[PDB]
Amino acid sequence: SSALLRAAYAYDRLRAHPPEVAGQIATAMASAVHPKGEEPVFLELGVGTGRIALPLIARGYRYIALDADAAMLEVFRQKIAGVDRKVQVVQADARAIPLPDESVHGVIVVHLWHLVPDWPKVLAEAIRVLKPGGALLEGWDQAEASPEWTLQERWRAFAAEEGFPVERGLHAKRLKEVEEALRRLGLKPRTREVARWREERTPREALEALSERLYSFTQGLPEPVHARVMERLWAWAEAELGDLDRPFPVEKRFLLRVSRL
Ligand SMILES: C[S@@+](CC[C@H](N)C(=O)[O-])C[C@H]1O[C@@H](n2cnc3c(N)ncnc32)[C@H](O)[C@@H]1O
Repeated sequence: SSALLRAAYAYDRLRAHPPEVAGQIATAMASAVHPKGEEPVFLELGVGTGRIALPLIARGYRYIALDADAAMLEVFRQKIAGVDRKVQVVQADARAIPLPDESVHGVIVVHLWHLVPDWPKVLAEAIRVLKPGGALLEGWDQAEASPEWTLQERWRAFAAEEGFPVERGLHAKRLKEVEEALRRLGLKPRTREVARWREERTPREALEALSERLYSFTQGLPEPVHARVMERLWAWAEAELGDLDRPFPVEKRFLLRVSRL
């Protein structure tokens, strides 16, 4: 409970985008919405803590924030305190959006497909609620190789050594499957890199992100197995990664794929 809420805030701090980057992304998303004269309303499926939503909410756009997770929405509610007059919070499943047909102008989806086996049901709901001329706005972060990549690969290796090998490349495969559906559905997906930057991260911060299972790929392992892997990984890092508090750069990019009805 308090534990679930802390994990939610932890997720928010780990995935936060630098202010300039948040701004670049929000501008690209707002530019893609074409409301013929109406006040544009955005719907985000899997809004989480509101990492993607706040930048837009802050600029005054009507926003419907949908998520199945109560703890994530509790953080979202606190994050938008004082700037929530045009926000509607919704606790529901993206496979059954409680909104009318043709009721929104843009539907935002960032880091959700890989968590939904029957994602085509979500895509169909997004299309159902989008108004003619509406846009599906998919976004995702990408990272280049760094010591964080080395740590994550070491985690994967240790997991396999414990007898629990983990799946690789689900987000990317899922993303391709969705593009296949978007083409087929006549939504003409257009992808563009909307932000590229380098941020600092220390070996210790990367280890803590793994410890707290803040990455979906670390969530499959039984918790005690992850606990054993983390003890191994902290010791390995202390022996092989030098000053655990020395920052290293991590180059990232954010891609936006816009499809239109
Ligand atoms: C990986 S997070 C990303 C949140 C936010 N979009 C961001 O980019 O920071 C995934 C979110 O989707 C939610 N979620 C997963 N499956 C869902 C579903 N079926 N319906 C609604 N929300 C779902 C999770 O609870 C979580 O908040």
